[PDB]
Amino acid sequence: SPQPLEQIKLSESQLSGRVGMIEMDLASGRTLTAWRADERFPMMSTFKVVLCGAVLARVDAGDEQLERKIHYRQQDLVDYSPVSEKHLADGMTVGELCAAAITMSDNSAANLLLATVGGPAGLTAFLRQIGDNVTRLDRWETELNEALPGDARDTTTPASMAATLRKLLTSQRLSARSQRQLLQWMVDDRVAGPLIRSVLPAGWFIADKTGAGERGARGIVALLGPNNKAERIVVIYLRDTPASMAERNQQIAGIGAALIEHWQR
Ligand SMILES: OC[C@H]1O[C@H](O[C@H]2[C@H](O)[C@@H](O)[C@H](OCCCCCCC3CCCCC3)O[C@@H]2CO)[C@H](O)[C@@H](O)[C@@H]1O
Ligand SMILES: *C(=O)C1=CNC(C(=O)O)=CS[C@H]1c1cc2n(n1)CSC2
Repeated sequence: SPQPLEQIKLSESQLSGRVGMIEMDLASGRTLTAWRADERFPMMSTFKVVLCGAVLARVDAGDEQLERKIHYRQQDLVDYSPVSEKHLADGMTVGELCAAAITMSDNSAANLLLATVGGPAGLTAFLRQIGDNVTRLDRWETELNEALPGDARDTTTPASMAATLRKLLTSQRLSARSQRQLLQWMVDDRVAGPLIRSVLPAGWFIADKTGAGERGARGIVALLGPNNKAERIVVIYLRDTPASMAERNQQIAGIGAALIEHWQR
């Protein structure tokens, strides 16, 4: 397998699209590998981790409770939304909504949560407050996935997303319990978690949130490490590629393989 940077370059050339990547030490924040780390990519569903960071902050401040039941209507369902659709009659707790948003990529759940944090503008304000002056959410579901070429709306950079995730998980911005909850939601991802585990060698920790969008947009924000420990934050985004979903997944996996085989740094 090529060196990580060489594999990232190869992936970009094969996808005929832009790849953005950062590998960051979780404990120290040190950048280990970076490719287009300051370039903008659509967040897609990956924004939902930051969203639930804002939710947990409100819980910590006493302005929210994970137990609080939110009741909604059929008109609030924006697409598929399998969990939200199932609990239409009885509602869902704020905690449940975050679980659905993060572990099952439920889009209606994300909108309901956005309505508790002051919408996209409220979430962007939260980001500015924690020192992220780059990441921005502008739209609700489902429009935030549009991924128009050169459109800055609903984008982050690999560097900013990695830094923000580290802040939310480790910095004491959130309480101990809230930090633990956000991590557990990522550990519990049902969309990609199990699949990734099925192809990871024994001993490799994974927690993640993935995203998909228009024009080949694809993304993953993850914690990864040997000896069953979350050693590193890895963020990979793809954009403006005509490639199949299958190849896009294969290329991201290929970058992961390169990281595993060249782990010591
Ligand atoms: O010497 C290291 C390892 O080399 C191989 O492991 C392979 C594995 O068989 C393959 O399935 C995977 O594909 C990579 C799949 C990664 C899954 C996605 C990872 C995500 C996580 C972080 C964000 C982006 C990538 O590569 C590794 C390394 O070559 C051997 O199979 C294994 O016995 C050995 O311990
Ligand atoms: C997040 O990246 C996404 C959320 N979930 C789903 C789904 O529940 O069907 C599919 S992948 C992706 C996404 C892309 C688009 N939407 N959701 C709604 S419109 C385009």
